[PDB]
Amino acid sequence: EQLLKALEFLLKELLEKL
Repeated sequence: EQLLKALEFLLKELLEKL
């Protein structure tokens, strides 16, 4: 659903900073 896809994208962006 949209919420899951939003979370996946946001967490991916946060992970890229590690």
